[PDB]
Amino acid sequence: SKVTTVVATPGQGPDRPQEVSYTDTKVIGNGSFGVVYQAKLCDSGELVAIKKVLQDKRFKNRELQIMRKLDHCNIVRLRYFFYSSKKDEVYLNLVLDYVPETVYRVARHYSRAKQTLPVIYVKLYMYQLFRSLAYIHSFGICHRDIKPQNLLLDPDTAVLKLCDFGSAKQLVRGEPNVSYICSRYYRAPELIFGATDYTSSIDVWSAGCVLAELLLGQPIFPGDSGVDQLVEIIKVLGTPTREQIREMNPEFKFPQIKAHPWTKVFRPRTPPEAIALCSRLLEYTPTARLTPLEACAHSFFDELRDPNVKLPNGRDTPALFNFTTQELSSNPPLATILIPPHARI
Amino acid sequence: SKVTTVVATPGQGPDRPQEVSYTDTKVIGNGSFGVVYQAKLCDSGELVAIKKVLQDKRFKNRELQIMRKLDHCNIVRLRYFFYSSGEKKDEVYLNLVLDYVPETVYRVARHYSRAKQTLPVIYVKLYMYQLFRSLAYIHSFGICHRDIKPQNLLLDPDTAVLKLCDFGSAKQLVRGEPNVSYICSRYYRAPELIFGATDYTSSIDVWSAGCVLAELLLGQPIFPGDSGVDQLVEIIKVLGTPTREQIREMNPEFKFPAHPWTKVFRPRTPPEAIALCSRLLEYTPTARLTPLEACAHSFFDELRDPNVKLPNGRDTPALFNFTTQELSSNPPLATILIPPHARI
Ligand SMILES: COc1ccc(CNC(=O)Nc2ncc([N+](=O)[O-])s2)cc1
Ligand SMILES: COc1ccc(CNC(=O)Nc2ncc([N+](=O)[O-])s2)cc1
Repeated sequence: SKVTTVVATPGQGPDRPQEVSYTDTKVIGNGSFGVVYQAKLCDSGELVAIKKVLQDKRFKNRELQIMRKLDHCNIVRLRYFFYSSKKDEVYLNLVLDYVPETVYRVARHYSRAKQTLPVIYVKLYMYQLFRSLAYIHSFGICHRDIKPQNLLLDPDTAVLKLCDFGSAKQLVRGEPNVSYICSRYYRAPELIFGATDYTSSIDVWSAGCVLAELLLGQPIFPGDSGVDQLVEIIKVLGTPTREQIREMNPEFKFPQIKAHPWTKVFRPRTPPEAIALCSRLLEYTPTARLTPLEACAHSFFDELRDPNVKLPNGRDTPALFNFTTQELSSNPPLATILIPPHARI
Repeated sequence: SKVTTVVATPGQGPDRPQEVSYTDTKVIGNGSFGVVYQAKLCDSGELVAIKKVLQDKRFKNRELQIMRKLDHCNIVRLRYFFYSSGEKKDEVYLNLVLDYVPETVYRVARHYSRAKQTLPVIYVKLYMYQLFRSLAYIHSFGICHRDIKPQNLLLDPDTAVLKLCDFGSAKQLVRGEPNVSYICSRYYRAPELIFGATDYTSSIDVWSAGCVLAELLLGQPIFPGDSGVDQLVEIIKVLGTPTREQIREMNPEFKFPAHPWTKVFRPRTPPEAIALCSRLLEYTPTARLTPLEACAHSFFDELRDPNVKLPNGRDTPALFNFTTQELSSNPPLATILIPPHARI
């Protein structure tokens, strides 16, 4: 069909634009900040995603600037970017790697089939999500919108890639940040309470909500309003001590409810390690939550470090131990756990 | 079948306990706060709703205290209230016996939406008008509902009567006193709440009502979004970017990267309906119409017509028996609100 040719700038390396042609354009999803398309590169035949957002000439696009700096196996790669044109309006086009599925779509499949995602996949997906967070957090960048829809999945290789950096921002201690980011169901308590001094740990809470959801087969803290969502949290974590509330946001009345034993939250067959990890991610006190790197090192992921592990389709697991110094910067000693004896010999 | 008899306190008037018996109990809908049941009064066979919530031993229920003060045709009435148990040896439960209403705007609107149809404008007028009366009334006492949404608007299919319910988030707003900004359900939250304001006023209810009006006219929520950011984008598309001063009026803070109003609704949408929406959904809280002013809007002129009738041929509900209390915010408006024929 129609062949579109543009002069695009490579995502990484020096700003040296090159002519790029693509075709077979289709809509993948319509988001508030723009539309995402699927296209095929005439050159290689590779499929790519093109995120198109309205861009005003007076100020640089933050998502673009953040993506040009990222380079990690568990984060969607920015291949190129370019501008296009009703008319007086200019659009920034982000050419990203295209990934077939999302955790949202896959989980929905199981949910509908009255089944739950096999735990091996929960381990694979969550471990990789934590690696992506360890990486961006090492640069002080907080995603701020971790949710199933932003977790891309390749069904064949079991590779997970974090996407949509439209809400991402470098968090600088002392500088206020809007509390209205992050999607409902996945918002950390401090955000619901209106904190503007939150840290990257809000990504860890969101991650914990995703893990819980994959184990449960449905969101763990649903609610149409903040109040409702907080009630669901309280029912599991128990009523927050005024100390913990202080930890979240430096004035409401909540029902005094005693913590619900995490073991009774999930079905009987739920692995003990999964429940334990959840409880260490979903904590009221932000600073008490595990860091992404610490989560990766958790016992729940031990099976991934077993030399004989294989994917259900018979293929070998994706790369899981190619850690860089940057990625391990928050706690280098964890390398002795994260990189097993058999890895990268 | 099973008959339950309890001794309850009247919702209003002297505290003369009354023996109440009901049967055929069934869940109407659960909810973070408390479960709501449907039950039938033994003698009269009349149906009622029973809202059961855990009784907090330290303080008295705020919903109860507020409900005991209300008496209005467009607000569900608290007939009685009593205590008991229901789940586990200790915890006490507060039971609010309320008037039962057949439908909700949520349920009715969904039926039309599924059939790709929209509620006839005459009903939109009647429902929204009664909603605004209920707000004028509670606001006259300084009480803000804080959770106006289709699910909390009860409807009687036959009489076209609308009643506001669920005062679980309602609160007396006092100038100078902070209030949590995490109340109100997604889609219906005023911009100032999204921005985290804690000094908001009863006008957040007007914004929510505006969202319901727009939704009934459109066939779907007007400002959808899974995050506050997304919601703000939808709002910006319609209202345009907020001036830095408008931002100041909303929340005494970052950035944002095109639908007028006459391009939002279907072709034959009444002009007055669009005008009303634009005056309810304003960034500057103080710029929004008050509930009483909304009732007086031209969109509701047809309701003041002497010959107006419901589609089923019945007369409309009583729409002009305003009390001094209801008009207190602006007595002079009664010259518009009360039609000539109503003064005969
Ligand atoms: C039928 O259209 C589709 C096709 C694929 C999907 C799920 N697959 C995807 O969303 N893949 C994506 N890759 C990269 C993205 N990005 O924005 O950076 S989105 C959903 C709908
Ligand atoms: C099938 O059970 C039902 C029956 C009716 C409905 C809709 N009708 C209602 O909810 N009516 C209500 N009346 C009073 C209420 N209150 O809380 O004060 S809720 C929903 C479910």
